[PDB]
Amino acid sequence: SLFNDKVAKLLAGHEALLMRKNEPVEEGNGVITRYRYPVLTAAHTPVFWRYDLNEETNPFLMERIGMNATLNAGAIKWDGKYLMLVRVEGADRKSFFAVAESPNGIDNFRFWEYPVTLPEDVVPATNVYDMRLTAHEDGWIYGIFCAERHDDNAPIGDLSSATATAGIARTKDLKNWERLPDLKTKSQQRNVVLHPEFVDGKYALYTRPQGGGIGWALIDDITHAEVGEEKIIDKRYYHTIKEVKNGEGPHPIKTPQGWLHLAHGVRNCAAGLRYVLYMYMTSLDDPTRLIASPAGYFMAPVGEERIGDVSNVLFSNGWIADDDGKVFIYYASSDTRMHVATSTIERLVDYCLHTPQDGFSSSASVEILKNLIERNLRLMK
Amino acid sequence: SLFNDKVAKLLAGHEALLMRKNEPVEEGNGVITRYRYPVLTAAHTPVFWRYDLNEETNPFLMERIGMNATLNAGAIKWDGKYLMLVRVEGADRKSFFAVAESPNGIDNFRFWEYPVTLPEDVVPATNVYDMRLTAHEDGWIYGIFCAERHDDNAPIGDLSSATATAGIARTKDLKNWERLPDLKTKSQQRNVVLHPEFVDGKYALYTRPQGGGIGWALIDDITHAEVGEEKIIDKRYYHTIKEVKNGEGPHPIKTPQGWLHLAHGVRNCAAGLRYVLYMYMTSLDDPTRLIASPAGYFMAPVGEERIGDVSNVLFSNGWIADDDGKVFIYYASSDTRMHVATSTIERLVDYCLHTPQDGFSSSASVEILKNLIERNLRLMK
Amino acid sequence: SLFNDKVAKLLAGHEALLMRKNEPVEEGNGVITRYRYPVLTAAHTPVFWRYDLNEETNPFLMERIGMNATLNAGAIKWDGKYLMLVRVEGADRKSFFAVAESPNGIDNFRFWEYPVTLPEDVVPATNVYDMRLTAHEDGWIYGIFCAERHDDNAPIGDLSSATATAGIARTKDLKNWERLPDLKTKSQQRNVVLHPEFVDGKYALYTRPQGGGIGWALIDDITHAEVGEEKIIDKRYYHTIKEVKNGEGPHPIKTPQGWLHLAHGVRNCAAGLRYVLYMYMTSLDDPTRLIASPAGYFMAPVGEERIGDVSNVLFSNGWIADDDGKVFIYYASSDTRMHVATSTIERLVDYCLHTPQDGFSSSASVEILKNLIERNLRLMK
Amino acid sequence: SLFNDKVAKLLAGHEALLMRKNEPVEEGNGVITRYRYPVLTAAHTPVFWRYDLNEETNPFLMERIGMNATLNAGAIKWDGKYLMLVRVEGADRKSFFAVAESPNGIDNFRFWEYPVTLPEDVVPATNVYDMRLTAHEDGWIYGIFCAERHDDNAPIGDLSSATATAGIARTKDLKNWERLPDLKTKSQQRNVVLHPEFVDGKYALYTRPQGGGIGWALIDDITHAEVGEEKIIDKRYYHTIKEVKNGEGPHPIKTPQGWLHLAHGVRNCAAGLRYVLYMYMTSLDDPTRLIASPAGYFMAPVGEERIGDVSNVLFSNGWIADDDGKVFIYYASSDTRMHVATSTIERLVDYCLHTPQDGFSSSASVEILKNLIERNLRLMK
Amino acid sequence: SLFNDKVAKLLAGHEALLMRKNEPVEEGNGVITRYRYPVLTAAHTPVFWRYDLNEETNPFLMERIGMNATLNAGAIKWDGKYLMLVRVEGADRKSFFAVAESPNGIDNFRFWEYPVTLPEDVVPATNVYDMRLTAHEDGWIYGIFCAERHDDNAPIGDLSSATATAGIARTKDLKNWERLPDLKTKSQQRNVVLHPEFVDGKYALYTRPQGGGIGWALIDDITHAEVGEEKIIDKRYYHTIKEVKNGEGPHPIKTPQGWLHLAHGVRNCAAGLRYVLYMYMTSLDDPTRLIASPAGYFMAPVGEERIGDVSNVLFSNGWIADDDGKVFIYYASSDTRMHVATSTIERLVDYCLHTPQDGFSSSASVEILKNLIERNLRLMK
Repeated sequence: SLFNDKVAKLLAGHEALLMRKNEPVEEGNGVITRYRYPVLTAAHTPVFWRYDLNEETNPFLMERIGMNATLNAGAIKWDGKYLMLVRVEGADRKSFFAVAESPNGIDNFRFWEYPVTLPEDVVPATNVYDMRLTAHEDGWIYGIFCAERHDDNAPIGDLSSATATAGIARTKDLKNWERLPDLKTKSQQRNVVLHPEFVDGKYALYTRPQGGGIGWALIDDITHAEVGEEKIIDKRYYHTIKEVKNGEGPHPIKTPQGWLHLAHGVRNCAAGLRYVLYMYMTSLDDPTRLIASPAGYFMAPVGEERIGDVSNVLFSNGWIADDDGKVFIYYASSDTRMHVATSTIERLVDYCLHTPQDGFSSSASVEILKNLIERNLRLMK
Repeated sequence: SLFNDKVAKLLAGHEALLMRKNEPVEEGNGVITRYRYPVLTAAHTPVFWRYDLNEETNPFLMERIGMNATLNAGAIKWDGKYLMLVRVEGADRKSFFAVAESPNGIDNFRFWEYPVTLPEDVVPATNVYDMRLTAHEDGWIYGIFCAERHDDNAPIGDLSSATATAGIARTKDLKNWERLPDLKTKSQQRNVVLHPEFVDGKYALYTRPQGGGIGWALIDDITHAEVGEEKIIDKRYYHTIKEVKNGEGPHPIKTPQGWLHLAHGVRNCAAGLRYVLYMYMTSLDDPTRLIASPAGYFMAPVGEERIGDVSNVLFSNGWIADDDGKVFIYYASSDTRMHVATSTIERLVDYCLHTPQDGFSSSASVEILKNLIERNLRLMK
Repeated sequence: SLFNDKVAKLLAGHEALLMRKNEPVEEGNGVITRYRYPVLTAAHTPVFWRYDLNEETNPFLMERIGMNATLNAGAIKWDGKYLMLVRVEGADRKSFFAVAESPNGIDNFRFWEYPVTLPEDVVPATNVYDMRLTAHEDGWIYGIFCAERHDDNAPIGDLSSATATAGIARTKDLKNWERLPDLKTKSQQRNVVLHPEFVDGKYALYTRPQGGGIGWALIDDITHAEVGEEKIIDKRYYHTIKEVKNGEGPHPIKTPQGWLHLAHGVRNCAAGLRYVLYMYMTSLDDPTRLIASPAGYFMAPVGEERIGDVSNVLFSNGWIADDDGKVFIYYASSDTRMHVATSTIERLVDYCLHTPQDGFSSSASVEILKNLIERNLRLMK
Repeated sequence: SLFNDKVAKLLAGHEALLMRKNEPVEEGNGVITRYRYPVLTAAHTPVFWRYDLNEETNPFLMERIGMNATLNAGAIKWDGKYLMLVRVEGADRKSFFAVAESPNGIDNFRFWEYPVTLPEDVVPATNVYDMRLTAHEDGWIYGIFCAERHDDNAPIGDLSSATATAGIARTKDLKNWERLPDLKTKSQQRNVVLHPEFVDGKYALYTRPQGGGIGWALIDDITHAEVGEEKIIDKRYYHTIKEVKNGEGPHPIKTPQGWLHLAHGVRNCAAGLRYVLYMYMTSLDDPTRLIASPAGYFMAPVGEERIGDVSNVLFSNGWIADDDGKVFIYYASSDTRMHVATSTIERLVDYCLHTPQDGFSSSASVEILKNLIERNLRLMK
Repeated sequence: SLFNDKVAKLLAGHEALLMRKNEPVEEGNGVITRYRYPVLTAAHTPVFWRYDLNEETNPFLMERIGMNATLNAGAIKWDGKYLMLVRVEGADRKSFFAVAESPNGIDNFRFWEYPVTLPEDVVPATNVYDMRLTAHEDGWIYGIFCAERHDDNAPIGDLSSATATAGIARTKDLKNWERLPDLKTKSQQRNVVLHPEFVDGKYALYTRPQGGGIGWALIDDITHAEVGEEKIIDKRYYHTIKEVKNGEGPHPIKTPQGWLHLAHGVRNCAAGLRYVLYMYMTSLDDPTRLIASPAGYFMAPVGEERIGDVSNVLFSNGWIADDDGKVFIYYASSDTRMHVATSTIERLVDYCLHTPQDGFSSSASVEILKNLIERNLRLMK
């Protein structure tokens, strides 16, 4: 029948998209390798999420639930597979979480048939987004996320003012989730991330109070989490890529040289807010102590990445490092699609350690550059 | 001569562009079909609008009047032809109206040789734009549009503050237009649209006071139009595609199931304001009563649509429904170019009736999705 | 070795990019001709600016200093060569100046091996940008630029508020620069440009106080420059391409018909600020007196130009006119890359003189258009 | 499992290829419409024809039986479907027959899971090819094909000299085939085709003895087929597209205006033999009598059709005419792949009836052309 | 200097071409992997082979010696590099030999600055071509090639009749070559190839007398080479890919399973002669005894390979097998350009051993196919 042929074609076209082999982009900077195709787009959501496949109830075979974007995803290496904890935004402008898994980490990501069911905390949330997964040494996988609500105290007709808390859930299977109480805090918090080890026998959170920058907060009890003392670890600075805002991405990776961090930085321009990624390192002995601050951005929007629902944005709240040192960086572009970039622990550490630090002025930048040119011209002689 | 050959080539290249056959995009959602090419761009304006073709007065053969964009167009089925009432914006940043006609509704749109001459109302307007055409049962074609003026009461050096009224003109031929008095109103009005039938023996306007949403106002005399009582029909809602603003597009289409509406909704993001299209239905018995509110957006910017003078925008103030049920939706992208999308009355009604309503939260969205997945997995067994 | 082969390939790929022949875009308006490729991108900076080429110190061969953009460039015809004074922005978000030279003016631009070393004035600057070069009749080449500093008087956590002065440097070789004192002024100044001739035996600056528009200021002593009397030459106007801001681009070109100017104009839209280029002419007898104001924009973003770090922007602070009348216009798109467009003095003068002036309303625009259509239809008879 | 993922990708890529929607080629001559994609290629053969899918016996997952080409196909409308009787050539250079079916006639052709099993005649054949299907009024489907054997008369070392008979098989289901005795004949026969009606109560064959052209032979008993008298119906002519050889393609279509034929014509050139398609018509009253001989070729190799294993060839032995007059022409290009072209009975009859006949010389061709030009120029005034 | 810039651009474009990274073709049959780009083309010859770079003697900078094709190349692993012994054909239609080397075997092949100087034998040759290199156990590298001369027996006016001998040269450095006497033989020989081991204490040649197929001849003294007894190892067969001619390609690779051979097979068609590659294996114990004859062709012209000076041809006289079993197959397409395809010894042996043998008829091919289908469908259940 015409209907059944149409359903067959949707399924076949979908499988072809899902199985497409990704290819590295040859042109790169030696630090990261980009890939030709996104790892996930709205079109990667299953056909049976969007269409009602029953001819009786959907004779025109049209989509009943539109999917708009797949973005800002957490990530975890899980039972030999590479998993994203995807933020999926529907046509209805709400986001929900959904696991997608790949055997190799650069392609063939497929969504689990059901997305994530996340119980509400005592106060219901309107939107939830941007989950960072942490396999904590206490044996749980934590998901720390943003739970946003309308600010019910706003001028009449203001339907845009919102508040947001750090949501905390934990799971041992990524299917059955327990919702712990939202983080208690004096300042608004976003980009809250769980450090994977106890510090002074306490849970440690990366925070972003709103604000000096990315903060560090020790938490006695994750099941009754409340920020007391808060210490800024990485600061915003005038005329850097992290002038207006910054925030931790995924939880850092432990290396013999220190904690390796991936964050985002914001500045304002004539087109709005511009988001790029940057890296920094902190000490193993004292994770609150910066030991590497390479200048500038680590990644910024290139090509297709520049354009989407919220253009001029790269964002990451997920990456995976394999035992062999290979690193898979999962980053959204323009709040619309997910990409992968690959590097190694050794390369990322070298990049952090030997990219000159920002001296904070045109003159300082020129002098660092002139020094490198001078060394190179001597060599090329 | 070299000059005459150059003129010949401009004309021939122009005819080739105008006559290009459009092709549907195969990949779609079953609700609407997009097309490969815009129906109108600035390059579609006639050569004799832009160049002085006289070698005596333009020996270099350069354009004397630049055309920048063709956008937010009204539409009407007219004497067997498919017509857009185009908003054409010159290089000078002023807009004017111009009729363009096509024999088939998806391509070969050509501008009438002269654009629209629209008399001023008592108070002259600086810019006029976004006309909605209504073949009213009183036998006139009305054009309701935005007439914008500088707010002559602004801080010194403020050359941006403006006010805008609903302009009302009517015609029986689309060439000779009578300008009626601007709509009198307490609130600023934009996106004002004439309903094509008398209601309680009065003219009925869709309004957008600035604001709760899209309003309904009965008008005793269209030749002395003044808003008295105003009733909101479709509301803005927090964390939907219509959070910050919304507005009626073209006048709705009457179906046996009710009035079928096309509107735009706005939200703010890091890149500015984001405009998408959405649909809703109201009752035949009481056009002020909503009977269908499918969740989310109906159309959002895809691909080339995402980019233009005002990126991240879809807008529509025109569509045509033929007697056979075929619907032609004329929509601008990014304030730069006009596109067509096609559907049918039956499909648009089904989309409005069976796309689940927005339950207004991530949890609600997940539950609707999980229900559809469950039905589908059972079927696919 | 693998390393040496990798270095060889970087160098060879770089030379191939640098030597690529540009091609004109056939489709144009008869005023300017665009070209297929940018004249400069971040990828045009030398390999030895970005990589440490020593295997001992960079065994992974990764970039040590990222280059982000090449934009808003000055320009000068210099010893038979076509030179841009490029604003180069590093990954660190600081800009510095660098000379790039081409034998033909449309391609094969190559950076001088070292960028520009510019001494600080008494008060150090954080960022310097957008230099306009003027070969003044006093025998110096002046560079007038923007020197930006953080406004150290801002609310706590405000790391974005800044001030900016007009920096003044001069040189006779473009390598050794003398820094004169920053321009003293009551209003903030940007887009300050040196007129190439003494006027009433004084230095003359184009200014942009922040503001009525582009101003004119006579300066007794360029080595102790201070604005006293200031006169607006070209005004901002409501609902034009220069509504919110405007500013002089490069210094004007002298023609027998008057001074030929290139400027930028800004308006606000839903996507942010939109920058286009426009032209005007002033009198030889009195350079403060406008004699030509063609309506609208001269150039606006087309295609690839629309997208970049700061989208929806064209900017120019440099052009070259050869003795034969050929004009090379160097313009940035989207704060990301440099382009060239070509015309002639005769064509640019004709464009300024015979593009109708803006009558400032939709009605006025329609009437000018209807007049041209009428002339053309008569001719085409 | 890497292997299982690999098999899954093979099947998925194959289904995507099979299901691809064909699209009409816009540019045409008003007689036939070509399509963007072939209807069949070697890649269309089932994955399970080529690969051993068992990891135990094929751990490297390589092809065990290469498929080289899908060409010269018969065709039949069968149980509401559009069927090709494909000549499939393996890498081993032998051809075999296989049914492929499509729901619509222009795409989604899929091979039946098993190819055709054809019993040998008394003398076994080395290669069998080019089957023409005829649903005869006697209630059988006949396939008349070429059965080729090495020539025993050949000298030692001559492994190329071959002979061919017309094979005759019949079936009621296209799965179980009865092989009747090879056509007995004094001359070598190829391109033998069964007319679908008895004529004078006898079976009628189109023949091609080798040679005046396409012949007509009445046969008393198809189960003991032997040509006696043969009449030439369509002749070869010096300096036409059918100079060296010609041959009937599929059996002709009956129209109210006569029998509509499709054939191939051959000429020799510097690159070898060049094959094109041509048409002619014969009388209903006397199918041996020509009633239309449009000049020249009907179709010749265009674009991708020009190249293959045997370049510069179009060949057809299959077409389908639906009740509504729509015609689907299945033609191979360059002995490599199968294409479809569409027309209607009315258009094909008009083409045959009103394309001027070949007057056989440059001067005659010029006179026909000048007469048409004269008519058109008079019209265009 | 315009000239010097032009020379610099020639060298830069050439280095870019030479250094281009090759990429594997994704779609393959599991036996061999093709690559996106040729390894060599006429354009790969050094700029200084073609242009006179002296402005005094070549002021227009045009080519003084055109290069037409790079084809039928021998190959050898040499001092850790991958070398082709290229047949380079000039515009003058003579071929000569030239070494080209690559660090990796799939790209970055570069010609040695001088081509091969090969001393004539007693009777000078007009053209020399198609060299097979054999690193023989006697410690020499032999090149056995074709040496062609005009046939003196030809009639006046016949300038095409030619004769060919097997040329024999040897070297220890691929620069200084010793020419041994041409192979003495009763029949014309071509595709003569030296086996790399003594057999019964004698040199062993693969021969192709003209003709039963590929022959085997033991030679006492390679410095006075004369064929006595010849045994045919691989035969031509009617209606296979090796019907008209066949010939050994490069010398075979020794594997634990036997000698692995690569050869070419020829058949005639309407477009001329069609050349494909095929494989066979012979016994280690007795290299004259066939132990594997996979049916059909191993590789045939695909895509761009189909077209060139002599279309419809693949040809190979060179391949390299590394210690790790990786195999690089160097094959010309259409006598015009050189390609690489990769496999492994294990895969090639499996291909030869488990591709069913040719049963020599359509019915046999069908039976082999139906057996595989049956196995797969049972599996797929």
